[PDB]
Amino acid sequence: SGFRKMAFPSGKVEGCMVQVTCGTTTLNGLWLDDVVYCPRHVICTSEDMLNPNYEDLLIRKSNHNFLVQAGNVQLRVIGHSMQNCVLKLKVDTANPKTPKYKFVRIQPGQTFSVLACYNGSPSGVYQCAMRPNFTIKGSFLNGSCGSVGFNIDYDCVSFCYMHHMELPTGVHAGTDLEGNFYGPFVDRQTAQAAGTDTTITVNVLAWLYAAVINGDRWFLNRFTTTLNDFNLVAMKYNYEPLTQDHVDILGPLSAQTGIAVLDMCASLKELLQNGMNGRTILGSALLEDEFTPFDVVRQCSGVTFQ
Amino acid sequence: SGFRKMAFPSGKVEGCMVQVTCGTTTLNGLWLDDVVYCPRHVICTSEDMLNPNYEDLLIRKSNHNFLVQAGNVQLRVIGHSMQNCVLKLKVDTANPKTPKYKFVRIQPGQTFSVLACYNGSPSGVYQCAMRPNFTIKGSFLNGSCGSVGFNIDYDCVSFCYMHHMELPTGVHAGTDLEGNFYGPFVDRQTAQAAGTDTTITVNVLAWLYAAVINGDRWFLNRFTTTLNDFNLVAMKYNYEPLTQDHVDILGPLSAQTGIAVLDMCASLKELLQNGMNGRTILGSALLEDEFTPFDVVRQCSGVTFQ
Repeated sequence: SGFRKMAFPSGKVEGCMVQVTCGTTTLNGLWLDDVVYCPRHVICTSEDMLNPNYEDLLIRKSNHNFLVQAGNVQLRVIGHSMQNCVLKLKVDTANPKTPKYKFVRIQPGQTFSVLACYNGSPSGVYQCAMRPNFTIKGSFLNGSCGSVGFNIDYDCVSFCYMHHMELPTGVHAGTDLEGNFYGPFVDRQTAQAAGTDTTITVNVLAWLYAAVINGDRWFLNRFTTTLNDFNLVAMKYNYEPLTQDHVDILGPLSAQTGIAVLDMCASLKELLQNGMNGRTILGSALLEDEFTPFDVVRQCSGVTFQ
Repeated sequence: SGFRKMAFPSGKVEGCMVQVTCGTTTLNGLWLDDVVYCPRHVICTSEDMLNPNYEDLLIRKSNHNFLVQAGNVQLRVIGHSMQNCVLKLKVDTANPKTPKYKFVRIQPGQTFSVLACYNGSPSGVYQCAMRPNFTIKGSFLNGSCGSVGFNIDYDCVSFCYMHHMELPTGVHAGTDLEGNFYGPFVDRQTAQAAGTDTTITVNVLAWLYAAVINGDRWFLNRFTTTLNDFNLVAMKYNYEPLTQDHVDILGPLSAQTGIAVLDMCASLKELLQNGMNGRTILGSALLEDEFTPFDVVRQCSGVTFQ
């Protein structure tokens, strides 16, 4: 019983975090085998960030311009290259703590755990979602750049996010581990801003199923809806359209609870039109959209990771 | 920027989790040096739990009745003893991954991270508080018993909770790592239930300071209050009394924001009397009480742990 925002255990990632310094900038890097991955903006001065040419800036660097520190041990940089917006520093030592891992580019609406780090040292772990507008609502202070997001599948760490910057509204932008930004953002000082966001409908529905599993049904009703009629309401409330693929994904939760997907859609429609009337669901007075269907099944069924 | 429920990095604890089996019961244990700690109810059958005499049950056990598995490796039990409600199994191997650690009994209102585990394998990490009624609102399924709660201070893991059971309302009860229950609970099947709970006032105030730090002031007002007058309202809303020691603890957040503690109390009083009027604070439509003053300072200032 119970339902909490739950992160993956972070130990496999903690053993990969290092500090990278270039000039006056220190940030975090990810050490896997004999390569350290970090944001390429580590090579920039503040003046560079107005309109940097990274190819031109990087060709001017030498290996000894990069200081990599793993705990109390300096790693010697022996090569470097740039892949999109990620810098890859080849070091003379393979990380003995490298876990099984893969790099994965996620879709909006997916969740992941973040290990927030400063000066190469982990500070905390929390759970996030990739918003529809390709930002994350993280918790990051100065020096957090290079911190990573991940999921774990059995024993395999799937890295999906590296933190690059904070946008004017206080939300965060970053890349996959191959250096491609999520969203339209660039690693340059411009007027770029988060676009209008929407609520992740399939996730709200998953969380309503979690609430039923945990023994609360107050928000259910006797109605159903068509997919098309539900999406008319969703659009009105700035919710993402619900697709047939989303309905299919919710199949297992529907089967476990005995509540047809479109019947749960009718309950969400009534919640959107009438509000929660001072009631709560799973300890929240608003509709929560940062649990995926997979997250609900994992927490309500008890999957582990060795 | 940002503010999330943030757990401590769990790697130091992951390396301590093992599986303990006695008869038909399997649960989790904590392996530190050459001792495994677990709930003593592992020795009970379901019939035993109605009215167990643990001294009488344990004297009948042999070392070979306890199966301890660390990953794929069996640890041989070479002795056992009971301390309050915790069983201590001496094993023939010291855990090479034992971190620096201490055992600490916490006060109600304090927070800690939980590493939820099943069959000795970590599943997830989340942040909890010890409620005033000495329960926790965890997320635990069958097999989670023996999972632990902890805080980290520099490099030292302070263990403060071991999970023992779920109460009828779905909340959770357990012990310190020396086997003493929090609250009046016992490791026997009885009619025991959670008492009435209250809201942790000093934590709500800390979270309002976090909101101001992150740039939101909508709920502030021009009023102040006396400590005594505030506590009259707190009692009416089922909030814990605010003590002078709590005011002192909030000193640093007050100094950083320029908002006197009793002025923040006047804002909380107005929030209790008028509600939030459809507004949110730090993404919540209710007043959050599971962040301590220390938690706020850590997340808004950026402390790490090596």
